[PDB]
Order: sequence, then C-alpha cells, then structure tokens
Amino acid sequence: QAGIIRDLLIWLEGHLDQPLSLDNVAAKAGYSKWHLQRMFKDVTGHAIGAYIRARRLSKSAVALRLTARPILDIALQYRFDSQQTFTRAFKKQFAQTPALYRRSPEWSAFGIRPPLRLGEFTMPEHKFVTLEDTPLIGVTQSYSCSLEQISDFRHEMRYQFWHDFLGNAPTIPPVLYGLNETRPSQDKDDEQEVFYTTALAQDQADGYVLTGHPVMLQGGEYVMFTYEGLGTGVQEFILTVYGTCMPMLNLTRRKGQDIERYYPAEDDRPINLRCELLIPIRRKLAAA
Amino acid sequence: QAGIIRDLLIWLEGHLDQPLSLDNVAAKAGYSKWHLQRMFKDVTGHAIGAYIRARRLSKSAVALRLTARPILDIALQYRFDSQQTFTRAFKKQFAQTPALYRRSPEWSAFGIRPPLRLGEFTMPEHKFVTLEDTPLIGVTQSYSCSLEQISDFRHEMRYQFWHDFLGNAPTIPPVLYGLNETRPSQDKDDEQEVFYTTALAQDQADGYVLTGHPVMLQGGEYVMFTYEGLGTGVQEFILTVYGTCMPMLNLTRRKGQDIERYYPAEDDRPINLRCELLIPIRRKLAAA
DNA sequence: TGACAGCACTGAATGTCAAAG
DNA sequence: ACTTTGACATTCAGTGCTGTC
Repeated sequence: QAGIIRDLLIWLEGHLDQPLSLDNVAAKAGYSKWHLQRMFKDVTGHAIGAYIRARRLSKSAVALRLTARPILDIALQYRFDSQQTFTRAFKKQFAQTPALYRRSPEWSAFGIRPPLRLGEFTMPEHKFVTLEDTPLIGVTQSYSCSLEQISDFRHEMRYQFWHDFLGNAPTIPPVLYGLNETRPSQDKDDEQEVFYTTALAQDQADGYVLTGHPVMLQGGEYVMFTYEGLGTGVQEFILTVYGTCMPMLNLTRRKGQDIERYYPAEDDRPINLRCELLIPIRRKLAAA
Repeated sequence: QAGIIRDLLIWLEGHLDQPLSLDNVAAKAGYSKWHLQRMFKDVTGHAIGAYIRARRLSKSAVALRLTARPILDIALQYRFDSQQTFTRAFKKQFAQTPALYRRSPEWSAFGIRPPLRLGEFTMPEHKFVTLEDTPLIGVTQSYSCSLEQISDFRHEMRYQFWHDFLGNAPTIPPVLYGLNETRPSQDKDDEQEVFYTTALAQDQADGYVLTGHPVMLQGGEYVMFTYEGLGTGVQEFILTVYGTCMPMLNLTRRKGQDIERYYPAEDDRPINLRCELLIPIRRKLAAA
C-alpha cells in the first residue's frame, strides 16, 4: 500500500546523507528486496534505485551552489564511491561536470529530482517582486559548512551582529538582512567561496555598526518565498526552496545575492518567526 | 485428484521436446495456473515449473552423451532461448558445463531428474554380468540424430546389414549385435561423433561371407537390461534405461561401448522382438 | 484472490588482464 | 613506461513469472 512507501520516503529523504543504502539495505523496511521494488514502482511510478541515486545527486547540485566544500567532501558524504563515480553519474543527470555546474553564473533545475510527496504538500508561499537598489550597512564573513548546517551558521552570524547592534542603538530597525553570495575561485575552478553579509538599512544602523561597511543590496527581479513558523523550521524552509520550489517553477537564478529578511523586533516556548527568502531570478519568455 | 496429474505427467513427458509450456500454457489442461500448481504440488510434491525445467536439462544431458548434435541444437530443441540460457541452467543442475559433460569419459546420474512415477512403474529387469573379449565381424558408421530418433536410425542400420547379410547366408545367426560408441572430436571439444556397429559372432555353423572388419566386443562388467515387446517400444526402453534405471541404481558408466543384442532369427501384426542392452559399468565399493 | 519470498533474463556500470598505439 | 581499447568475469538494479502460505 501507499502508507508503507509514505513512511519509507520520510526515512530515505532524511538519510540519503550518512547512512548507506542499496536495494538490500533499503530492505530494512521489512520486506523482500523484490516485492519492495514492485511496490515502490506501483505507488510512486518510479524505480526505487534510480530515485535514491537522483535524490543524492540533487542534494549534490544544491551543495555545490550553496556551500564552499570541495567536490570530494560532498560526494563522499552522499555515499558515492569516489570523485570519478560521482562525476560520471552527475554528467548523466545534469549534462555537465560538477565543476562547471558550480562555476556557472546562472542556475536552473534542469536535472533536479525533487523529493517525492505522496499526498498533501503545501508549497511555501511565493510572489514575484522587483527590488530597487537599497543602501545597507553590514559585516560580511566567508564561511564553510555542510548543506545541513547552513541555517545554524547563519543564525550565529546574525545573532552576533544583532546583539552587538542593540547594545549601542537607541532605535530598533524593522528588518535584518542576511545576504548570501558566491565567488568562483580563480585557481582551479572546482572551488568557490561563500559569504554571508549581515546588514541593516543605512538609515537604521546609522553609525552603530562596529566594523560595519557600505553594502549595496542589488536591485532587480526576484522570487520571494515566505516562511512563518518555529525558528527551528527554517533549515527545512531553505532546502525545500532550493530543493523543490525553484525546480517546480522552472526558474533560472541570475548571478547575484540571496536575500533573507528577518524581522526580529517581532519575535517562553520556542519562538515563532517570519522571514522571507528572495532569490535573484530571470523569468523565461513563454512562446506563442 | 491424483488421476488428473497422472494424465498430465504423461503429456508432459511426451512434449518437453518441441511444444513450449509454462504455468500458463500448462494451465491449458483445464484449471487455472494458481490452482493447478497447488494440485500438482500437494500431490507429486514438486513445483511444476521447476519439474518441467529439470526434465529438460535431464534430456539435455542424455542427448549430450548419446547424440552427435551441436550444443546449440540440443539447447533449442528443448525450448531454450539461447545457448547461454541453456548453459547457466545446465551448470545449475549438473555442476559441470555441457561441453565438459560430453567430453567426460565416465558418466553418472548426478543431476538427472527422472520422470515422476504416480501409478505403477514396472522398472526394466537388470542383471550385472561380466563379458569376455570377443571377436566379431561387422560394419560401422558415423550417424547423427536426436535423442528421439536413435532407435529408428539404429534400426535402419541393422536392417541394411541384416537383410544384405541374409541374401548369401545358408544359416541364421542366433544373435545380432549393435554397439554404440562415442569419440571426442579434436577441434572444438564441444562436439563428438557417434558410431554404430552392426556385427556378428562366430557361431557353430562353419562359415559366412560378410563385408566389414574384425570388431572387438570389449570385455568387462556390465549391467544388462532385457526387453520384450513391440519394436516400437525399443525407444521407450532405451530412454527409461538411461533416464531412470541408471539413475536409480546410482551406477557409473565407464568408457567403453554400449551393446545391444537382438534375436531376430525369431520374429502379420507388429511382431514381438527381444533384446538386451548392456552398459559398461563400474560398481562402487561400499564402505565398512 | 491476495500479500509476499525468491528466482530467471536483461542490461547498465565497473573491474581485470592484455594485445595494441 | 603509459594511457587506450576490447574480450570477458562479476555485480546489482529492474521487471516478470514461479511458488509458498
């Protein structure tokens, strides 16, 4: 039945990561290696083996754009044999090498295999907006972490800036910005840097940001996803935005910065918070 | 009822040959696949799919030893897709490759799966005998046919010899000999020639004028099976001797020649003939 | 008839020894 | 020496048919 694959998928997704698993290991679901395959193929219309391989290579496309980790660390984490096995496989799915997949100014979901929803999926709310150059003031640091740690690392960088700011400020700014940017390495182009900028509107922060500098929030077209929930749901919010909404919208991310907007001045059970993820986009022209 | 499978087994055994059949074609005897099986199973105590499979490789084995046809033929005639199909399976049941199986000097019923006997199977009469070398004058030729055609081909060979021989003979020989012998090829040892020798022994009637050369009837130990009945049953006889008697007695055939003995001097409804088949054997020594 | 274990043939991927370039 | 290339053994995914309960 579908209630079996329903729970199986919740497991896989959360374990493509560390734990190893092939049709045999996946049998640790209670059934025989074969009945399972036919069952999985009935309920989802997909062959279990080729899906797992595609979810892993999908996480891999995201980890290559969002993190600074070296191509090997990323492949090893997702149970791949070696860089070579990884590469070959990767080329088949995205018709390109991981190195060129990362260096690429633009990004599309051409070969992304989003996770599978077996029934009720509520896609984060989204809207298309145009932003105008917004003068900001902030601190920007290069960071390195796994796809699974992004939310935590960013929360730490934001925490420092914010509490340091409120220590010397008579007024509370309405918004806290978190700008993510990627920079291709000029040596071997398999490497790239990732920076996070915690900033405030120039009007707001005024001369209260210790070690702050001028930052120009770039204007242009963006898609804006909104999130409202426990701060602990933020990690899941970002990955589904990159792992399932961008692809589903068949959109192209332009070179630029990702913009997270927080409204801290609005958050003793875990606190509920709201924030918006803004992705720099290039919409396609529909053909008559 | 046990009578239902009784009739099918007979049909099976006489069609493992050309006609194809599986749990679907086999269900073309009335009941549906699922039910038929449980019947054929709760009775015989064997899976009709595995059975039909085992009977074929069994006949594959016999043909590989008694005929000169190329492996691919044997494999096909018994409804097998390719030679590899046949080969894998053959190894499954016999633990040897067909090629080596044929080449082998000695032979045993290791993997031969004899046809099940529901009703009352009257196994042929046997006796272990020891023969002395004997000179015979005869004729021999390399023949080549299928398992189901042996008795006929041989019969025609004795006929020429016999009637050609009688034309000049003042007295009738009391015994006509038929010696089957195999000879490994020298190129691809997946092939082999088969020779039949029709010959006569010195009797108490002075002379004879026969074409041919001196042939040695090799001495040694043999198992003798005797048959009485229509010359049309001779084919059945040979097969049940090779396909079920050799196996049950768990006997081993030594390199050498098979020996048929006919008493045609005593044979207008289909007349009843009498003959003995002698196979070269080497009995096992038991263990204290 | 149905839920489910296990085998058989195909095929893509990877690994191996080696004549070939 | 050193990577390229093809016959061939081994592996495991994938879809189907056999087979027990």
